[PDB]
Amino acid sequence: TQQEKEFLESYPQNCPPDALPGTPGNLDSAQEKALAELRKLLEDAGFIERLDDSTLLRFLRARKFDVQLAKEMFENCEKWRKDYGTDTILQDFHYDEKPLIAKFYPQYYHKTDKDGRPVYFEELGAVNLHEMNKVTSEERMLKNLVWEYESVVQYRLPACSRAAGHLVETSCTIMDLKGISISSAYSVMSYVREASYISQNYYPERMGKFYIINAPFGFSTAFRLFKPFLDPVTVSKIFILGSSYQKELLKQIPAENLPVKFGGKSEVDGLYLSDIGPWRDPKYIGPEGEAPEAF
Ligand SMILES: C[C@@H]1OC(=O)[C@H]2C[C@H]3CCCC[C@H]3[C@H](/C=C/[C@H]3CCC[C@H](C)N3C)[C@@H]12
Repeated sequence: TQQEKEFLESYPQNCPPDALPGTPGNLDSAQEKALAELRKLLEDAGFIERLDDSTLLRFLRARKFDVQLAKEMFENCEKWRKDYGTDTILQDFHYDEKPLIAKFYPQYYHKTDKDGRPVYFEELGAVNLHEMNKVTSEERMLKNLVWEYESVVQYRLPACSRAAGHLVETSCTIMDLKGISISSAYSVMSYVREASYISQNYYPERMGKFYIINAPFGFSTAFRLFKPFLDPVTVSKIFILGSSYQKELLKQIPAENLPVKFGGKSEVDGLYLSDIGPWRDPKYIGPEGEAPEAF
């Protein structure tokens, strides 16, 4: 508890006043009641860690401030952390195949958006699950997903909060669909389903913006039709862009931070194996120390 309090005291803990309702620093009276109620229930259930305001408010927002439902969601997450070995994944799991997977499925963080969010990139055009599964498995790619989430939560986001001057809880996602077929997209359905189960249930409220660029015609048409089924708050985070996406990305990410290939000015001597951002700058690294490197 003491080292956790020392960790949280070392970076800004209030969201900007523009932020969504139910976020740290932006609670109304019923939300502040539910937060104290959830904390009391989880302390009685024997939990010690991850009972800070920002964590509990993420589970609350994910369950619309239904305290019993947020309590169940938190407990399921803690049970999964125990069963999956999440608390030691950065020490146990070694993604030695990363340079090989990068040839088929680049996944990488690079710098920050104008709101201070770390920017996560994925490129889908070269995906070949059968070829990838000669050097990895779906189980190991999901292990890498959790490895990256733990690096995000424990190292990237605190440093990003220091660089921004306010709490940063979320990432800006850019997914490049250039070159993918509907058949290849179908082949990664299992991975998308399993990874999204982990995101939703164990990392709630960690997605800040979600850009899909180079969207094919059928895909963007389907999304625009299906959109009413989404939460309007969720809809406001998602941007489905075609071939001309550079001006829209540059509204959200400083040109200095956006990679050249996507319309920006940022260069890397390469990019697919890099992890460049404020969490690599000693000015913004706190008592947690520097993020580990997958490579
Ligand atoms: C949706 C998530 O919300 C965010 O803001 C990103 C956080 C980041 C944390 C580190 C692990 C991956 C990656 C996440 C997931 C990206 C998904 C999108 C669907 C295709 C594939 C499953 N990738 C991993 C997205």
